[PDB]
Amino acid sequence: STGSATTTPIDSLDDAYITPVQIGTPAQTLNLDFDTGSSDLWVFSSETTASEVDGQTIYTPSKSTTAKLLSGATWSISYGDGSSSSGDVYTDTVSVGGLTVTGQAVESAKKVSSSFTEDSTIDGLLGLAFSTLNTVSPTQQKTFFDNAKASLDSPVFTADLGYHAPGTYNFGFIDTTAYTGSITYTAVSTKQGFWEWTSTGYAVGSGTFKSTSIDGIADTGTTLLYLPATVVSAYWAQVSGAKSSSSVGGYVFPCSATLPSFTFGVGSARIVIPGDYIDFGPISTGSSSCFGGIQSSAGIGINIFGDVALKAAFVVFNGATTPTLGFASK
Repeated sequence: STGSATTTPIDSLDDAYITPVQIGTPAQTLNLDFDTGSSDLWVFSSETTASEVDGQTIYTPSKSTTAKLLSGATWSISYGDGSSSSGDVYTDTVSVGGLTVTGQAVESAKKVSSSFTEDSTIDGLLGLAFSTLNTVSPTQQKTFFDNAKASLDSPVFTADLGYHAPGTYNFGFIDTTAYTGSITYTAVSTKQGFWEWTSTGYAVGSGTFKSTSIDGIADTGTTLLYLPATVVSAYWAQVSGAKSSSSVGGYVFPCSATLPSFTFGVGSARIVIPGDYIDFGPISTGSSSCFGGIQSSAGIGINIFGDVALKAAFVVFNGATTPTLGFASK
């Protein structure tokens, strides 16, 4: 089997992407944030504290003939940006782009933190990291991909995120029309539960390539590209007027600037992030100071190849017995 679903930016800055997901019988369609950096499928629901729901579409298990309470199971998650959610668990039928899993753990939120409430466009998350990170207790649950894997034509999913445009998540096949050239595959460590890999280096604009190992994660659920302070300093040094602002919380630059591209290495291959992908617009409405899309990972504890990087590529998440990651230009 295979699935194919379109993923759509939530706003004009590509702050995140939502993908429609059918849950239950009859189907309840919720727009979820597919997140290769976490492993819980959780939703706004009929159980969510009412004051914490503001425009989201909710899952109502009592209206699904296939929903079953997973007795005694609870979940609680905290993300790298400080947001969080928790609740209880149902199993139900979940379909993505034509691909159906029965008995999927659907984690129903009783509580969500303010940033979730304030984002009316995201109805929940669908985790696509390794199931070892799933927070359900006392019986850890599998991701949608893990549950689907055996039924897939090939044990893979791909992320093809658009720049200021829709893109695609495919399950079980590689669309050879969706990229140019060849796909370069690179080793993955699952030791931290992430799609963790090592980039072979970087270049800034038309500058020379610096060969250097950069360990990081391919994370569709993080907006920006977070890299070591040395790398980030080298990038922003090429933008006149750019500076790190502690009050804003990262590198800002004059909105009048033309940003250089940023290249990252995948083995001997190179993925080029156009300058425009690195512009996240005015820090506040009307400001001429703009927020940068490449930021330091210092104090995160991990480097993150988030959407800024991933949307420049066609990315294969290969869930074979020994997982790997593939990157192609497009």
